[PDB]
Amino acid sequence: GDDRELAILATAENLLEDRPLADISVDDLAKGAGISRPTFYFYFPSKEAVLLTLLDRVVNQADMALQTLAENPADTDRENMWRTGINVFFETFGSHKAVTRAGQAARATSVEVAELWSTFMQKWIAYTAAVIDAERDRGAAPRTLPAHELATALNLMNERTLFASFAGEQPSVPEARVLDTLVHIWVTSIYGE
Amino acid sequence: GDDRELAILATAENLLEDRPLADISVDDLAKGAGISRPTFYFYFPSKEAVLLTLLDRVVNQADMALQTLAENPADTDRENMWRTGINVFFETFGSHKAVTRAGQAARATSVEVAELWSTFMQKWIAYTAAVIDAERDRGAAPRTLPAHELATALNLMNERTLFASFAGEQPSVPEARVLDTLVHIWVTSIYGE
Ligand SMILES: Nc1ccccc1Nc1ccc2c(c1)OCO2
Ligand SMILES: Nc1ccccc1Nc1ccc2c(c1)OCO2
Repeated sequence: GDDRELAILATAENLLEDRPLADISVDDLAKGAGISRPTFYFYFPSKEAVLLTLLDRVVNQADMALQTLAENPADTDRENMWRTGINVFFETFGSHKAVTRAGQAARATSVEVAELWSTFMQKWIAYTAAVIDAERDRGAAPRTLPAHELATALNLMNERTLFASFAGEQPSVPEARVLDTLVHIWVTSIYGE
Repeated sequence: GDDRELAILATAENLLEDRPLADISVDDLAKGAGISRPTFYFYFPSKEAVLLTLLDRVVNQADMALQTLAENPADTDRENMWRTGINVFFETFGSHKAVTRAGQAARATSVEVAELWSTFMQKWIAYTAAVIDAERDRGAAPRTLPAHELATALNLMNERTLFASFAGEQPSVPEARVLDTLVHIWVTSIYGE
């Protein structure tokens, strides 16, 4: 049943908080989920497919929250609008730091994980660019850089900066400061002449 | 002699243009350098030490060029000053795309490579922050974000964006557009109120 599959995923996420995926065996996942190794292979072909599934759930959680925001504009200024949107990624991925860090490392080694991340980044960049274009059309932002190129760089900044903060990398922006830092750069670069 | 060592490094850089380091054997490096496998081990303990040495030369090339710029201000406006500096990284790493891509992937697997990159990033962020602080002290830039946090995010943006462009990743900014894109974001976020 789905319960055994969910047990595997819950075990994987918890074990990923203490060691990398290269330090997790299929027997570890089976044992923590209360199943045998052959039973595990009925639900997943590999431990990498387990991570892929975990990462897919996290990215779709962030995507669905962003869609929710897009359909219900909040009644605030332009700065808070961008902050509320960037915060979706801050909170969703910040609530799944182990899966986030694991998925970032797997991008090099897994074509499926690299394609998953690329597909969602393309979608989020396209939406960012559409909002910038709307702001220009209504006269609220100046026509400076091509909107899509600007949106690409800003989203890549968020990816790199958020993930450095969550991993505690050196250098990084402190996690308590990263939202204000990113919002400042987005707002000045989108609305500055 | 150094000639054999330089032959190994030249062979490694050329072979890294067609396949990753995990597809390069020590016998490949020895053969292309005109030496035997035991002779190779006299100069390097592993193929990863060869990449580490290649990456060290590239990062020191960029660092030394930036130092040169810092000691000889160019007589231009503020925008061109930032552009000339960002261009150091664009041109140095863009001239060594295979070593750059290899070194980025090795950051996950090599503590020495991760420490090398972290040390130089900290240095470049500190210098960026010092320039921002000077611009504020002279009244040319507003006192908005903490200069060091702003400098951290902007340098992480450049790292991620430049390397996506050089690797041809999807999404990325076209290489012919990435300098203008980065300069716009730096200048608006440093001087915008
Ligand atoms: N302005 C706005 C309007 C409606 C929904 C979200 C936003 N902000 C937003 C959007 C997409 C984003 C992002 C922020 O950061 C990454 O992608
Ligand atoms: N304004 C300025 C003055 C003197 C030298 C360089 C710059 N620009 C600069 C500096 C450091 C950088 C950078 C640009 O990008 C990465 O690190």
